[PDB]
Amino acid sequence: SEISRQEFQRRRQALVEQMQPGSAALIFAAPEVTRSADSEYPYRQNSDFWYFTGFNEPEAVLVLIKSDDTHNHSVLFNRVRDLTAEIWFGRRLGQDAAPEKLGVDRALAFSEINQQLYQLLNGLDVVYHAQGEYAYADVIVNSALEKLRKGSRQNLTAPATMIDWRPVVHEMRLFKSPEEIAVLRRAGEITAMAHTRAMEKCRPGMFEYHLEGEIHHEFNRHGARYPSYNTIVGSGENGCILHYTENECEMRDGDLVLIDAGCEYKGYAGDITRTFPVNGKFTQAQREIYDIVLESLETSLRLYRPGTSILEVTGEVVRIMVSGLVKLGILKGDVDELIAQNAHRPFFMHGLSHWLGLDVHDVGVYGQDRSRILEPGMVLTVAPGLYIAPDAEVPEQYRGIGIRIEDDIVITETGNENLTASVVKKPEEIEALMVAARKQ
Amino acid sequence: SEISRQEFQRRRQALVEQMQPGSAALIFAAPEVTRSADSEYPYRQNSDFWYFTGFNEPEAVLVLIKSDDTHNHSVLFNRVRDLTAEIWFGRRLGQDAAPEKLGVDRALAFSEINQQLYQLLNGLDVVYHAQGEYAYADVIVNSALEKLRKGSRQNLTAPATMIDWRPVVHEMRLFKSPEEIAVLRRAGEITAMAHTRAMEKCRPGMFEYHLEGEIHHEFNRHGARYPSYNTIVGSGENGCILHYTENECEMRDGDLVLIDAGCEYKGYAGDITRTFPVNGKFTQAQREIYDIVLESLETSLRLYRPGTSILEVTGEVVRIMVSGLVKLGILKGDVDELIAQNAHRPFFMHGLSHWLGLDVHDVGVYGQDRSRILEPGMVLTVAPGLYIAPDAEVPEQYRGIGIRIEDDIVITETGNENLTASVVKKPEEIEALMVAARKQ
Amino acid sequence: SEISRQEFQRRRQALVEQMQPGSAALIFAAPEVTRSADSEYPYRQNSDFWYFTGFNEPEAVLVLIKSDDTHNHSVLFNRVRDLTAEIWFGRRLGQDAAPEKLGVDRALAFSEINQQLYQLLNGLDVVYHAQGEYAYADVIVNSALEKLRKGSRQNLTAPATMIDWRPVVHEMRLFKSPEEIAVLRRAGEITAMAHTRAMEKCRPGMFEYHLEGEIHHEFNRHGARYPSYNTIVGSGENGCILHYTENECEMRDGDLVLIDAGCEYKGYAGDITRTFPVNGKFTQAQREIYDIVLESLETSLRLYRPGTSILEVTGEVVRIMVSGLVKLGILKGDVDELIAQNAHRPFFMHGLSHWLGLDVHDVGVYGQDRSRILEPGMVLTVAPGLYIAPDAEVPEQYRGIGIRIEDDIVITETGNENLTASVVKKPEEIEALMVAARKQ
Amino acid sequence: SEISRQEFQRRRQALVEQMQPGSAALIFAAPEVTRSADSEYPYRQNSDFWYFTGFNEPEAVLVLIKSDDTHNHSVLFNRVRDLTAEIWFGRRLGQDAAPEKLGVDRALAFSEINQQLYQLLNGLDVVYHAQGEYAYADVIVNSALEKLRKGSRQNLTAPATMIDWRPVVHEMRLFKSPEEIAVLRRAGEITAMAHTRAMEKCRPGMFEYHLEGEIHHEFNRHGARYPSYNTIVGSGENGCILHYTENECEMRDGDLVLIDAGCEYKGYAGDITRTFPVNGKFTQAQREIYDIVLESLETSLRLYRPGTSILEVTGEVVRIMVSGLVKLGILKGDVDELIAQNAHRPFFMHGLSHWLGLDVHDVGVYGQDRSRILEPGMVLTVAPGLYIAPDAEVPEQYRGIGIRIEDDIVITETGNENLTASVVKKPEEIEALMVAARKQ
Ligand SMILES: [Cl-]
Ligand SMILES: [Cl-]
Ligand SMILES: [Cl-]
Ligand SMILES: [Cl-]
Ligand SMILES: [Mn+2]
Ligand SMILES: [Mn+2]
Ligand SMILES: [Mn+2]
Ligand SMILES: [Mn+2]
Ligand SMILES: [Mn+2]
Ligand SMILES: [Mn+2]
Ligand SMILES: [Mn+2]
Ligand SMILES: [Mn+2]
Repeated sequence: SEISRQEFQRRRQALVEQMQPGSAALIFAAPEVTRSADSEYPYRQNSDFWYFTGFNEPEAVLVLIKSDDTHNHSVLFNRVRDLTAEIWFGRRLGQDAAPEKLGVDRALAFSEINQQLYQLLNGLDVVYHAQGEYAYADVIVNSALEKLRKGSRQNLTAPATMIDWRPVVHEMRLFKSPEEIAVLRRAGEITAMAHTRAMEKCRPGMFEYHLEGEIHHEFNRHGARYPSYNTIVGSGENGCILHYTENECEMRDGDLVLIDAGCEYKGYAGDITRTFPVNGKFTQAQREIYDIVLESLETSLRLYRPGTSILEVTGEVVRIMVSGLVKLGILKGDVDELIAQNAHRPFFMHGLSHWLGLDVHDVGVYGQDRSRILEPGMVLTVAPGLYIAPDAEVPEQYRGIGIRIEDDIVITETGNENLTASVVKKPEEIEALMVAARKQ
Repeated sequence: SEISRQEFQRRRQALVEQMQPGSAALIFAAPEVTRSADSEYPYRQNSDFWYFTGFNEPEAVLVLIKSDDTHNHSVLFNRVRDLTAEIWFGRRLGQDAAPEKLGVDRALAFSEINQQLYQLLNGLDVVYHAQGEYAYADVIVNSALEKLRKGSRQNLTAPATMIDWRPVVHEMRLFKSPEEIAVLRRAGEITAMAHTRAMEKCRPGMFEYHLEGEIHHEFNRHGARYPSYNTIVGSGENGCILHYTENECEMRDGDLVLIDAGCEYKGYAGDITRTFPVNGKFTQAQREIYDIVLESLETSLRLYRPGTSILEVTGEVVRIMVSGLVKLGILKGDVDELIAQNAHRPFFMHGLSHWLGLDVHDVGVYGQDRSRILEPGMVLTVAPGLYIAPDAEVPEQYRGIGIRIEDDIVITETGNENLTASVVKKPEEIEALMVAARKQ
Repeated sequence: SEISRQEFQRRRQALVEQMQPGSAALIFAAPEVTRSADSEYPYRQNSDFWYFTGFNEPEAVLVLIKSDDTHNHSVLFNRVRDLTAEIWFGRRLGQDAAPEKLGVDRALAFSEINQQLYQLLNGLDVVYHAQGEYAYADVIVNSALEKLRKGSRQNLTAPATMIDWRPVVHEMRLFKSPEEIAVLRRAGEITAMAHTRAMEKCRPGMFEYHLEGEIHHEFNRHGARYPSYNTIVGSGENGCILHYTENECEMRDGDLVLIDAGCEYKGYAGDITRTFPVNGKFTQAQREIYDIVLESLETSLRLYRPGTSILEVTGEVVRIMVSGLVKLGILKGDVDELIAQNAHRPFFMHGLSHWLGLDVHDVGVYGQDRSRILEPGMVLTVAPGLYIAPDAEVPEQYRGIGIRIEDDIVITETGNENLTASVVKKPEEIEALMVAARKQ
Repeated sequence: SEISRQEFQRRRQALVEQMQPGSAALIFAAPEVTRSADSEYPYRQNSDFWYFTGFNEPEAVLVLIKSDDTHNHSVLFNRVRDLTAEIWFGRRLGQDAAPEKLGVDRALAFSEINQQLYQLLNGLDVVYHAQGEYAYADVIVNSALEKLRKGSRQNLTAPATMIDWRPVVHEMRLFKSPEEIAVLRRAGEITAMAHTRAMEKCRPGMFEYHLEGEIHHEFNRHGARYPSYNTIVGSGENGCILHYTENECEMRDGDLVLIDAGCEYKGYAGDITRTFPVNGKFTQAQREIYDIVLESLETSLRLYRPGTSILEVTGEVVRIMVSGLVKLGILKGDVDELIAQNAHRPFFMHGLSHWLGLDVHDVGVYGQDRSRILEPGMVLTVAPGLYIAPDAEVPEQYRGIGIRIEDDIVITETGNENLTASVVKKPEEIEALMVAARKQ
């Protein structure tokens, strides 16, 4: 599953529909990023630029011009064909091929952007520009507008109104098309396969980074070359560090390992967390905490649907957590009083859910305290966890346990679809999977 | 093999030895780098900062103060301990532990750098600073010097002399210690294991990126988590693109694949290229070009030694290439006349060798046309290649063949040591390796 | 005559009337400007900031908030009272006194602008800001908007629309109130007195700068402390340099001197040019050129009125010039053909008229080729000139003559009012004035 | 008196003498400065650039190249000849005429600086550059050095050492040549004539700014077109504001007026303060404070000589002030105890003396607490004052009196020469001067 030329074109047209007549929208590619000295990180296109183009080159700018309410057209600035540069660094689309390949009306050399952009903006009323997104883009836009402002004797005029297109575009991205959901479904499947592999490979004595290696290899073999975020493999006390990425420790017999990892497939993020015993068998203490986190996730998966909110479901999870922690002696007191005091916060200190899409922490307005009412087409994670610090003032068998269990879901008319249920999470199913692997 | 605290300390002392009395040297950590939105690439420390510290955190500055010819001391600025930040993002060394851990005299919070740096520079004659390396560092240094310049009524004075420490430091890095050579030797071994695995796994129908996945997994399993540069897997015509990293094509029965890949192990780069038949058997045309590139590499490996130069060895390779290309009818004319015309350049358009170390294209002065006389302790690649474009005006059986064969060597008293000879390169040995794998 | 608090308030309200509901307009003071080292030029407030405040301090920002269509208010950020700073550098209005003095609702310390501005912009739909006017202002505004954009978890939101208020404000400034016209009338009178004095003082042997001194002293004695632009005193060949300000030469018996000078009175510019003989008597050649420029000015003064344009009047002047130059043998050919070829351009190479107000080259849209139809309340200069270069291919008696004659006018319902006719310009009247002075 | 081409050349050679072999010094002109919109302040050349050139154009850079210990040469970058630009804005020296006019070896167009500067710096060991002086200059220098650093394959190398030439140059400026002293002597005479005129013109009812007008006219008529700093005319309570420049009040019968004003003559500053009665007659209270300030100045003028310091002379002034203030009942207690408590500070809160030269607050190291030992050739002001605030807790007849009396001196072998004693300061002489004027 992928997103096709015609869908990128539909998206551009949907933005044009929202624009004022006599306007232009400017969407800039990501800069290349140095890793060290003259070496660069693998290129990651800007998510918004990608959303409107599917074009993976730097030094490119998409310009959508809405001349009036019926007439509009698109211009791409992009790197010119250059034999020497291409022999060295890779093929370039160039100007001749771009209109057909991408479905834009005109293509111009990026090297000419300063000579041409002001001409495209001249006489318009509004420019849509994400000011502050990139320094290089602000320089280009500000230079064009200055030329126009100062150019009255050459009959030039600048648009006086500049509108940030991010809010409009991010609201578009918040609601996925069926084709996007298909891509996210495949991302979920690839990511789940990777997590299953990690559980089947894990043995005491392996290092945390070895599971990262298994995961990344599995992503790759399905055509997801890069993770959507840096893989977390936190064993023992490291599982209490939410974004632990050192992944440097030897995994010990008797510890849990928490793996939070997701692929990037056709631009879209998977995002799964599974926690499991390094030696294949939960201890009683580990199982007691695990059961609370799993009940939280299972209840959330039952509840999420159009018309509820992340805030509402979070309230249900908090009750499950406080109730469970009271039963184990980790919290002491009346459950409702403890809930009123947010007594769970030392142990569950992050949000339950975030949007998912072209970014792992995807764009889109959450509302105050994540109260926005859910509607079909929204995609989000569901990620309860409990983290009992090594020095917590709790019964000592619970100290140093960090557990998170996370699935990705899409809100549907009828509830939600779980995109990542193909990797096990019930403790008996985890143990059975690991027992079978450990016998091989 | 690794580099230890005491070696980082020796390096700092060796820099201090070269500094003027009444001076300070400022070495800044790399900034964290955005991948997309709020997600960052995996952190890569600045190579020079790493060289003097082995410290892998951002927001850190090493200050070496040479008060006079006998007295000197070191101050590290680094992130403070912070419970919330560490629960979220990872452990921090902090100030209390840093002096013992890193072997520096004093540690201060990075948040106090603007309040403290000018005090350390006050009254000194010289500041050593890599101006232009990082914007954030230039802002900090310029602000400190401005405070001092403008502070005469507070009895402050700025050093009037600013010296770029890069030339001195880069000359230090050019000559490896035995411990560095041991780390590079292990990097070479890990990288060679990865290339052997790729040859044993490659089959027609696999995608280029699948070999990247095999390679990266092999790096990981030996504790080299990240490549030293973006892996190149160029099959067929893609092998004629020198830094081809799209790695997107299905590898065809009858094509060669060129793999240029290297690990990063304890900061140091491996860098190997091997080219081999996708189907396990060189065609006659492929073998004819391969033999020329291999003779070039084998001759270079015989020649490299103290007292010669990259330029001198390149001359020998050019003769081998022109002679071989004349024999095949790719070039026509008198060999010496063709050499005088640089007639090989359409087919071999890059350098034979680059320095290798903490960067894959390592630091250090090459001399005009890479004429610097080689001495023991220098580490470099040896990478002849021939690239016959699909539209080259040559006998048609050679079109679209790209071959490079690259090893990493250290110059020794007695010649060179080849760090990467544990992956095969003779064509009969490649074929035998692949035949054995293909039967499994 | 001056502009009063109540008029500044009316102007602010007139801007608020044009603003969208749920918006804020930000108008920033001018920075102080270094002359050399720690010394600054005399402060000149930004004309737009002045227009809305009459406040002559730096480090001040006017914020007009239109909460909805009935409710609006104003906030000034300005320097705090500070005993030491005021003992040294001058009194400050401060926060307590500002609301009453300036007629604004609230005043806050400029030192708190970054802590407070984002709070004023939070939740608004539109911000009016002159982007690119001042770097320091762009930094403040961009920082506030970034805080709001990144502050969703603190329930902050940024206005997505930014509108340049310059076009609206500059159209306001283009049409003067009766009180503004009264101030400009006084500026015209002061400037005319200064030009009369210069004619009465001028003698062969004085330096050009001596007339500048007379002019500036006369401005000062009427309470116009500063010129509106750098005074031009171009004698002989220097009169052919349009903005000649060196004013360094000894004025010679037999040369003309061209003086272009204007005062700044309560912020508003006068702008007069007079050309006259250094020795009190025009030569025949000087009179011949002078008569053409004077006819051009006199005809323009008859013509300017509502419903014509600068372009239309310029056409009449060009005909007068070409006709006159043909009669003298400076141009050769058919008058209408010469007009069609713009044959006057080597001798009259600037515009006839510019707007006049808080800036000498005042703000406001001219239309293509200065074709905008004139309406009552517009104020403009009328400044024909002829400049015959020392090396011009013309009869030799005309070489090195530069003549410009310029008056300031206001367009009225009934034609125009000449604000600067109190300094003579008819050649016989100039000669009589100078003869009378020279006898004293 | 002026500074000539040969002296500017001597200064350049004296700097070259101090430079390391294999170096270049870069000295940049001042930017032009906006006053409002498209109008600029009158140009003021950078004092250091002026010191080495006497060249009054922007867009100019002096490059002094010391190739080795015997060979050196100079290159000027400056604006090209341009007929249109010169017709509009003034004559330009250009490249052809500059070598002879200024005494430099070569001149190049400023528009070519980026194409040429790196070529001049290539292969040098040291660049002398005033980093942070001007943004535009730092951009040019940093760009050149970056080209060289990155240009090893083009055989380019950057100087690794950058030295601020300000300390060396400012120490040169601190010691005046006889020709400089002659120019400062004329500046002192012009400034004194202006102050005498102000005393002779002052009448109750005139505004403070009227005396500014008289002063500026007198500067002008002697060929000092511009003041060296903004003129202070503080009458009554305004005399207690040290840099009062509003100059807006009507001067009252019974008040003093304090005038601090100085011309700029051939680049050099005069700087005189005189305080005198608006009505020509000191009151008893005014005379009592005046006598203390005058004794302070007269004693300082007796004492200043080689081998003392500003700090030492200040101690003598403090004793005079405390003793005088005790006698009047403004201070109460034991004189030596009061001196130990710095009890004079509420009334004398500034320094006695500053260096004088191309800047009014001239360059040069003062030493801690202005303790540097004076030597012949140093030029400085001597400016005691007493300022009794309107709300001071002192006998009420002294409230609101601000008095400063300031002369300019040069340290000689034999003591000092007073450059400004031609304007009176003894109270009986002030009164006699004003009585004579008031009778006319
Ligand atoms: Cl391009
Ligand atoms: Cl910190
Ligand atoms: Cl403030
Ligand atoms: Cl130029
Ligand atoms: Mn996750
Ligand atoms: Mn997540
Ligand atoms: Mn390689
Ligand atoms: Mn290489
Ligand atoms: Mn004018
Ligand atoms: Mn004008
Ligand atoms: Mn003074
Ligand atoms: Mn002074």
